[PDB]
Order: sequence, then structure tokens, then C-alpha cells
Amino acid sequence: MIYVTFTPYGAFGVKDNKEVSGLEDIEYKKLFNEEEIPDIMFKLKTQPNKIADELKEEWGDEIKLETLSTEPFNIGEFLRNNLFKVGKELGYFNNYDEFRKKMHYWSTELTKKVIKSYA
Ligand code: NA
Repeated sequence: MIYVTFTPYGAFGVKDNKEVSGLEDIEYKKLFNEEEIPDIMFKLKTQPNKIADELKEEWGDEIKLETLSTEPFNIGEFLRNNLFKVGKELGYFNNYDEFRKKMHYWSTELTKKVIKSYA
């Protein structure tokens, strides 16, 4: 059973909700290229079960998404508290100003898609 959290820049999984200190403790990593980030934020938001079946195929195990759980996962707490630092380590953000500007753009693009979804 793989427990998965998504950030804007990736999907990250660990078997059996194990504790996570660092990226070395993360067993499954799918990184997203920046041009698809908002599209994938919107698909997570509107068809999470489809996202889950896709990961089940790609990673080879049943999948629990954190967005479909009432209790946060160890992996989710780690990524939320280290969202900038892990994204810098992965090459998405060179500094905090960039992180801020990128997160803003992605969120704005996601909103645009959500507004459109409402006719
Ligand atoms: Na560890």
C-alpha cells in the first residue's frame, strides 16, 4: 500500500506511511514538468480516483492519496513543512522569491481552470 502526497511539482509515495526525514526516505517520486503543473493540480482536484488508478498502474501497488484521507500522512507533513527546500533540491526554485512567484503563477493558472470548469 503506497501513501501519496502531491505538491505542485511532484507526487511522492512511501509504502505503509513510513516516517520521512528526507528525499532518501521517499520510495516513489514522480516529478512534473512545469508547463503541466496547473493541469495536474486541476486533475487532482477534480478526478483524484483517476489519478490514483494511474499511479496504481505506474508504481505497481494500491494507492492511498492524502487528499482522500482525513488524517495527514508522515510524507504529507514532511512535504508541507519543507515545500520550498525540497523543491529547491529538485531544481524548481532557485530562491525564495522565485518560489513565491512560481507558486503564485501555478495557483492563478489552477484558478483559471476551476473558474472555466464552472461554465
Ligand atoms: Na528516516
